[PDB]
Amino acid sequence: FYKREMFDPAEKYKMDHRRRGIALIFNHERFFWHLTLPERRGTCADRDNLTRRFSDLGFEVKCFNDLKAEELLLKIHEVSTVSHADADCFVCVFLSHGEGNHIYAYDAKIEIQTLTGLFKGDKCHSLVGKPKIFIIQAARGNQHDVPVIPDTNITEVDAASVYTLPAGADFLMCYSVAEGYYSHRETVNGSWYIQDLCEMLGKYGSSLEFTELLTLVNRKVSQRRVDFCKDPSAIGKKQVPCFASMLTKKLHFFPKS
Amino acid sequence: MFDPAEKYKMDHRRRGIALIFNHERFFWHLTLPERRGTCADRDNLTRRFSDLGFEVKCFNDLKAEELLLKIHEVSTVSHADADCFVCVFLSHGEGNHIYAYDAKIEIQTLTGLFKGDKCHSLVGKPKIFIIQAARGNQTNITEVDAASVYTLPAGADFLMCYSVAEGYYSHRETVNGSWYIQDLCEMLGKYGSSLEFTELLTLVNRKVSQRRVDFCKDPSAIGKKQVPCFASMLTKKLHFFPK
Ligand SMILES: Cc1ncc2cc(N)c(=O)n(C)c2n1
Repeated sequence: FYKREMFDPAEKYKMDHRRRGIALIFNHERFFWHLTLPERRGTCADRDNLTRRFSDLGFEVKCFNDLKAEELLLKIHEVSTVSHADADCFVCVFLSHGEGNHIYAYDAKIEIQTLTGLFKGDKCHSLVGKPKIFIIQAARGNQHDVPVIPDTNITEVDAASVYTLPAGADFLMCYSVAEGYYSHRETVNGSWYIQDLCEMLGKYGSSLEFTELLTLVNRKVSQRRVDFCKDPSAIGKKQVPCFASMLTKKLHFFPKS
Repeated sequence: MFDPAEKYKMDHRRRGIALIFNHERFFWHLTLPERRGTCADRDNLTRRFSDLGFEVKCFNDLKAEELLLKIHEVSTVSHADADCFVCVFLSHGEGNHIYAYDAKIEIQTLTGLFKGDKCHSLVGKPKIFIIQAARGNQTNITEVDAASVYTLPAGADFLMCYSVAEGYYSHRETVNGSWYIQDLCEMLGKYGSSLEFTELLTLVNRKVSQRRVDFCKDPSAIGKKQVPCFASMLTKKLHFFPK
């Protein structure tokens, strides 16, 4: 008895390599004054929450805080050019503000496609046919601060701004919010999306197919309301996340043997 | 209590409506090439969706005004006794637009009609758009079109399914139909009544992405790979078990 090469409706990505793989986290809390972007209080909670959840899933987690665009590009290029032959997959998280096709580093915008492009095909051969998962918590920073240089739990509400695009074969692009909706971040507890993502990872990450888990996150986040007492006008500003999948098989994070 | 395996309730009187807008020819002023093979797609889709219990309504080569009128009429009837709604576009496209016979239409205008406040009877129900649309170029022949349509999501409980993502190429056989539609329909026929729908779509991703582009009859087409994608804002598991 063996499996002939017949089309299998339940085929899974092989997750039995020596290592789960690397999870990069790019955490941005502050920005160069010329960008006129507001601070992102609560993002450190997001970063720490994600670090614990992904590490429990077997990932080697590397966090970088407030990198300049050049440092960011350099660092992610370094990861893309080493061998991932002994890894199951790759995860990259961006926690920042964004606009259109761009995510902000500390000092400048970076095009998402340039970031994901580094892991396409034979640019990164050892990840070909392996899941490449980008998680993006990035929206429009409320620009009611000045173009000059400069502990209550507040919920900040940001309009969706980042195009929720896919990235190539075996890429999964996960977005905190879709166009027409609003992203929420609590200044102490962190972002709604990341909080809910992390809760689901801890509870179900080790058995549930990952896109099914993401769907749970869609439901959880979309069901959140702000206590209407708090101002100003977050009433009716619903958040619905989304994911764009070009995965070709089922993705599980069963505990590694 | 929060249920990790919660399914959309698919036990209504009717599965729901599946609209298909099929575009084979375009007004001369648009200077767009014909889409031979698209009628095979239409028939294939009609069969698979009707087998799933859908009430299928097909429309060929509608002008933009007629198309808008039809989709608005559908958005304004009651879906209270329906499980869900499906809308398929077979045409050329560009950016946020799909072409009708005589003009472009914004996808957001199309999907917006079925959003909560516009179509109260579809609230909390799956709204699935399937889009076979790419850039029209300037015996079974394979036509190859560059991806052109932005692969965007559409709101709560919408699922947006695209034949091709940016940087890849969409293929259509003049007799057999589009690669994407063929593979989707094959999966619908084999697994549509049991498999969770996004899981089925993932199979389609695999099938289409595995079609070889090494040895084309047209040497122009070599290396022009096709990978589809889907953008999900579904909030529950979607099945089409027999009603
Ligand atoms: C890749 C890309 N370039 C430009 C745009 C411009 C847009 N308006 C858009 O919605 N999307 C998704 C885009 N996506």
